[PDB]
Parts: sequence; C-alpha cells; structure tokens
Amino acid sequence: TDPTLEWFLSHCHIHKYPSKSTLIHQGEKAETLYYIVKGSVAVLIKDEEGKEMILSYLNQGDFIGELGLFEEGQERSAWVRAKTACEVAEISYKKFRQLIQVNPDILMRLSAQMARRLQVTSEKVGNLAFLDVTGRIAQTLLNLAKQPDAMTHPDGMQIKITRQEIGQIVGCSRETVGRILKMLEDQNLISAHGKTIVVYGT
Amino acid sequence: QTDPTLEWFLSHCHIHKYPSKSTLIHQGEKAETLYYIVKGSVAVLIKDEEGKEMILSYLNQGDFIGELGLFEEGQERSAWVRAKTACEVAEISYKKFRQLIQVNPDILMRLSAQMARRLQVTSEKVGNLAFLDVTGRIAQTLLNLAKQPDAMTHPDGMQIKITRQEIGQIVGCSRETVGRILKMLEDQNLISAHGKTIVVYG
Ligand SMILES: Nc1ncnc2c1ncn2[C@@H]1O[C@@H]2COP(=O)(O)O[C@H]2[C@H]1O
Ligand SMILES: Nc1ncnc2c1ncn2[C@@H]1O[C@@H]2COP(=O)(O)O[C@H]2[C@H]1O
Repeated sequence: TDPTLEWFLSHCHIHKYPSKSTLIHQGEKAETLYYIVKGSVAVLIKDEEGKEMILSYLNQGDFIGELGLFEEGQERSAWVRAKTACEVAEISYKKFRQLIQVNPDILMRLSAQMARRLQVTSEKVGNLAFLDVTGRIAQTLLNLAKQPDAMTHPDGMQIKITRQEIGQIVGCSRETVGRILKMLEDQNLISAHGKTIVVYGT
Repeated sequence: QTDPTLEWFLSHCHIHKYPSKSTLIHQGEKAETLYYIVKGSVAVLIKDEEGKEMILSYLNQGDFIGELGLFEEGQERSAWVRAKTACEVAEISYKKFRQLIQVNPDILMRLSAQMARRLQVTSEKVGNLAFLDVTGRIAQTLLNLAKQPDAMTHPDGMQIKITRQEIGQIVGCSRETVGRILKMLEDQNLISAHGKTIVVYG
C-alpha cells in the first residue's frame, strides 16, 4: 500500500517486454521517464566496435530514463536491455513535472536513486583505473564469490556465470575472458574446467 | 549568475572560507550537511587500496557538494573534497534543507539536475577507463580539461594548466607514463606543451 507510487503509476502507461528486448537505445532523444513494475534490466554501454560493458542492473522499483529530465534536448546515455521478462511503466517528462508540483516526494524518491547510482558508479572508477584486464577479472570472480547467491564448495565458493557475462562486467571480449580464466586456473586460483567456476578459498 | 531562488536558499546558509588545498569533506565522515560553492573550485578524490589518490571530478562555482547522503540518514561521505583554489562555500544541515524542499521544490530540482549530469559524466568516465587504452585515456582527459571554467581560449584550441601528477591522478597512471604519452601526443600534433601549460587542439 504505497499511495504515492500507486498514484504515480496511474499517470503512466504500462507495457510488457520479453527478455532480451531493448527498452532504451543510446543516443535517442530523451523525453520520457520509466519505472520498473516487474523484472530486471541491464544498463549497457559499448565501445566503438560494439564491445559491451554493464554499468548496472536495475530491478523492480527502479526508475530508468531519468537522466534527461532536467534539461531539454538531451540524448539517452546508455542502452537498457531486459534481462528477464519485464513490466515497465512510462510517462512523459512533461507530465512527470506536473506530478512533481503536486507532490515533491515523487522527485525525492527519484533523486535518492540517482544518489545511490552515483556512489556505486564512482566505486567502479577506482577499480578500472588501477587494475588491468587480468586484475579486473580476478577481482570480479572474488566479488561474485562473496555474493549471497554464491554456493559453498568444499574447496571454497562456487559461482555460475558465463564468459560472456564476465566479459560484460569488465568490458572485454568473451575470448579474452577465456584466455584469462585458463591462466588463473594454471596459477591454481580457480577451477573452471568444471561446469561452474570454483574460487579457491573463502 | 544568480536568481532570487538561489539567493533565498543562500540566506538560510552559513558561508565559510577555505584556502587553497584545504579539505572541506573527508571520506568516511558522517554526512549531515549540504554545501554549495559560492566562489572557487574543488577536487573530488577517492583512493586505491594502496592509498594512492584519484581525481574523480572537479566542481566549480554554482555546484552543490555533499549531497549524496541527503536522501537516507546514517550515511558516510563517499569521497574527499579539497579546495583547488581559495573557496567560499555555503553550508546547511540536511534537516533544514529538507524543510526548504517542502517550501519550494524547485531547489531540489536544481540539485537533482546536477546529480543527473554527474551520473552522465561519471558513467562516461567508466566507459573511457574500461575501453580506451592508456593513450586514449589521456587524450580524452585533455579534451575534458579544456571544458573546465578555468581553461583559456587559444588560437588553435584551448589552453590549460595541469601537472603530470594531476593528469596521472585522473587516469590512474604514473607521472612517468604521463610524460611519455604527452610527448607522443605532441609528436602526433594533437597538443603543444610548455612547462605546465598545454594547448589542446580543437
Ligand atoms: N551509471 C548508471 N547507473 C545506473 N543507471 C544508469 C547509469 N547510467 C545510465 N543509467 C540509466 O540508463 C538510462 C539511459 O537513458 P537516460 O540517460 O535517459 O537515463 C539513464 C539511466 O536510467
Ligand atoms: N562521481 C562524482 N562526481 C562529482 N562529485 C562527486 C562524485 N562522487 C562524489 N562526489 C561528491 O563528493 C561528495 C562527498 O561527500 P558526499 O558523499 O556527501 O557527496 C559527494 C559529492 O558531492
């Protein structure tokens, strides 16, 4: 029973998107705000040749498309792709600005998300500047093995993730991931010849 | 410049002076206060595990600082903020600012516009660190420095004043590596250097 949210949503139009669909294309002019009613999405950027990196996952209760709201004529800063089937609310910036005047609390909620995103994204900068691709992948595997969904393994922790997915986390090709996983395995730090990846130590 | 809404806000603030190099905000402090730069500029810094500093952003006259803890009590400052020139900085408790928002939400709109711009800029830096080689990282850094308020017009582009150390802290390289790359960009006729002065070609 969140009256402000239900009220906000009643001014949106809501649509279903299947997994893998693209909600937002980078470079499109930004005139509308989104809100995830159900599902999860990936926010992605690309280099000149199409190599992808994930800036963030966003989930139920997250706003999307907010970055052009405060100045007209801006473009979308990233792609947003559905990672699961999603239900996503959309509203024009013009209408949302009307809602803000009615109850500023809806803006407070959006701004709280933007603040968190800046904190999380700033933490990434430190890592990318200081580590090379091997160090980025190594750090990523340790980070994944410390998440709640990591599984225990007699030898440490076990994670399930594709070379493609790791590549999207660090901004490199699935091939480069493959080469580096083999090197870490030869350094006795992980086992990947299995199905999942085992990260040695807890 | 200024308007009555900013002056209204400022009349609720205490204004304090900070000499160059003095630290306004230390990482880890309890966040309870919002700042606004009335005059001067600052650097926002974070550190690597080894304690080496990185420059995350510059901020200038008209920028809010210390905003990231406003939306949820109990948070810590996410970075250090240090005066780059002599500074005059307005300050107000989060509690009093949240009262002002309820009186006139436009002051929150102004803060949120800067948070959105910061997320765009920091996300672009994440892509640059992830994707570009060290040479390209530095070349893009010089282009970005040329957009700062203190950069000066020049026949062939913009003129900036910056040290090997500062560039290194922005891209995460040694002063040695920066020097070597600057010499290359100069040979590639992308810039011209003179002591600590650099002309960045358009
Ligand atoms: N670093 C980030 N963290 C979380 N989401 C982001 C980040 N960068 C971009 N986005 C989201 O991706 C959206 C792309 O379109 P917009 O720029 O309009 O709004 C953007 C944000 O909703
Ligand atoms: N990525 C960033 N870009 C611009 N300013 C930042 C960035 N990260 C942190 N800051 C600023 O540094 C301040 C540190 O204190 P706060 O976390 O309260 O608020 C932070 C922001 O004002």
